[PDB]
Amino acid sequence: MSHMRPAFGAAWNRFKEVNVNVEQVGKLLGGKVQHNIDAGIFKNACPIRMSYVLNYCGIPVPSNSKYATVTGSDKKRYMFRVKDMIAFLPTVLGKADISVSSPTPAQFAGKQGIIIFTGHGWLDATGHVTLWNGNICSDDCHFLNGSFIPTNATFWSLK
Repeated sequence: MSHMRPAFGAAWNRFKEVNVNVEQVGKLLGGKVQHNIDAGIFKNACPIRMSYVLNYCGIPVPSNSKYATVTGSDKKRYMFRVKDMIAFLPTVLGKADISVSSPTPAQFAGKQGIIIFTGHGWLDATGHVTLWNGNICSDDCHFLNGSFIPTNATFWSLK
């Protein structure tokens, strides 16, 4: 069985709607998301953005012990840890079309879809989830960052 995936256009459009800095993202999504953003408890906009994209493209973020979630003023669930979004994606999209070490844009030429860049900073492993249109990311790509060294890119095509 194949898994349904969001249309690339719709995903790109919702993402555009939330492509601002974290505090502006809270100031937009309202509710407990905004509260935790203003408190300094949520500092990463990335999983919240991606939660908004998935929620409004018809993949509702679940109520599950595997994923840390709060609610926005829309009563929909939002993840706020990037590792959780990263784990969540294959469970709904199926296995990635591409996963490569030492990621460069050449490996994704002529492709469009959801892309996860993982790697490490000076102290911890981390990641970034975004959209890729064949030339740019919807916010920032992390190909071979501040001081973030990318070691993998994992990617699903969207139509």
